[PDB]
Amino acid sequence: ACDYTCGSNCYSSSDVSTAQAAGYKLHEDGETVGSNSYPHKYNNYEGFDFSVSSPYYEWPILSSGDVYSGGSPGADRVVFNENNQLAGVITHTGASGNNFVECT
Ligand SMILES: Nc1nc2c(ncn2[C@@H]2O[C@H](CO)[C@@H](OP(=O)(O)O)[C@H]2O)c(=O)[nH]1
Ligand SMILES: [Ca+2]
Repeated sequence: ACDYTCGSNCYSSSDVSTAQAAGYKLHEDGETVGSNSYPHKYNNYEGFDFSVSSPYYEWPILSSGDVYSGGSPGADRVVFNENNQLAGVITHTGASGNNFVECT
């Protein structure tokens, strides 16, 4: 069973922890990767009711299982905060335009 399901993409808790660790490391070092500069601030315009405090940062999680290093980030993202706490897993899949919906 999937711990998080983003459209057709299936992720386990370890998939998320691994992606999150990479994104947080970059955040701590003040570095970014890719043309859209990840990780970067996630404003939560969608208004998700996250259990942890802001600020939030978004970082791509790939269905291939690899850690994001550049190029297309796909539709999925892990959202973490300043204390490296997982806020949630979100996706562009099933959402209009560049909006997000939560992975179930
Ligand atoms: N939909 C949405 N986009 C956000 C939010 N906060 C920041 N963004 C940025 O606006 C764009 C929406 O897809 C993305 O930038 P990026 O394309 O540079 O990665 C995304 O990172 C938010 O809360 N909602
Ligand atoms: Ca996996």
